[PDB]
Amino acid sequence: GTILIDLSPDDKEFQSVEEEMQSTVREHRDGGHAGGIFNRYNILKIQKVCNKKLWERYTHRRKEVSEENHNHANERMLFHGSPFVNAIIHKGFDERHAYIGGMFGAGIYFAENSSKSNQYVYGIGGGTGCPVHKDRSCYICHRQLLFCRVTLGKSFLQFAHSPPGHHSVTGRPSVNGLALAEYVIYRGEQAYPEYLITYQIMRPE
Ligand SMILES: Cc1cccc2c(=O)[nH]c(CCC(=O)Nc3ccc(C(=O)Nc4cccc5cccnc45)cc3)nc12
Ligand SMILES: [Zn+2]
Repeated sequence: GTILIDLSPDDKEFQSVEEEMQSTVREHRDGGHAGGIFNRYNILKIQKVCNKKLWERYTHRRKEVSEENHNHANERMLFHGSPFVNAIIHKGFDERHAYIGGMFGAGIYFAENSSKSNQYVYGIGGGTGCPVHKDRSCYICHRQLLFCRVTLGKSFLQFAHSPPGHHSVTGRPSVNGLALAEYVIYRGEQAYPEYLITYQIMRPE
């Protein structure tokens, strides 16, 4: 029951998402083995997701978390990359498909940095890469990330479910020497995929 709203490149909504996409790119210390080598993206499409039923599922849970956290939902816009993006925009987020082998338990992981979620679009650690060329650093095939609303509530700083009294877990693991933040929820209701971003990484040369 979802419909997608095509945003024009000359739109403030489009540009803020585009900006947050480009500005949050980091220089991963794994030589781009996971997500590929790039500085910026070639942003092809940014579609806003509309689903009243899933939005009501979210705002309902958001209110519940606010009450449990001194009326502070701790709402944040975060990126999510996975091969199941197109399933999520219709069925919503679902903890029953959570990353079981995750560092912070079976949950739904997000990131501050767009480039960090990019490492998970084709699978954990990039998987085998794109379906056609089997290249984790493919500059041809289009990729898709979600730019979601995320109710963190009272987040627990660590280093399955949420620890007691909390609603999410915030980490900052140092992969290959660089520390970047992570965010995990253990209930799909605490996230709404607001924007679907179709893009591709640019060959830096
Ligand atoms: C470890 C880490 C750090 C920072 C960012 C990420 C990230 O963006 N993605 C990932 C991948 C892990 C992850 O969140 N996986 C994942 C979590 C949730 C879902 C999900 O909600 N899937 C689904 C939701 C609804 C229906 C589905 C039907 C079939 C299959 N999946 C469905 C699918 C995949 N990991 C990150
Ligand atoms: Zn490819």
